[PDB]
Amino acid sequence: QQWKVGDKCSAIWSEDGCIYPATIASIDFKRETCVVVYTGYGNREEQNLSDLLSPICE
Ligand SMILES: Cn1c2c(c(=N)c3c1CCC3)CCC2
Repeated sequence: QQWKVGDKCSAIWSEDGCIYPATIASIDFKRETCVVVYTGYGNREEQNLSDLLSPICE
């Protein structure tokens, strides 16, 4: 997938290694990272772009 800022996705939370819904807050194209915000949980963390999942994965 080609992701954009604001996209809904699912990501693997670094704390528990499980998949959750999130929104892309920003993308660093040089570093190939992004920051996601976990829906309903308020927190954010960086992900590798390559690691994001379809927003249907939950
Ligand atoms: C399940 N969970 C998740 C996140 C949390 N901050 C917290 C929980 C549990 C409490 C904090 C991020 C994505 C999933």
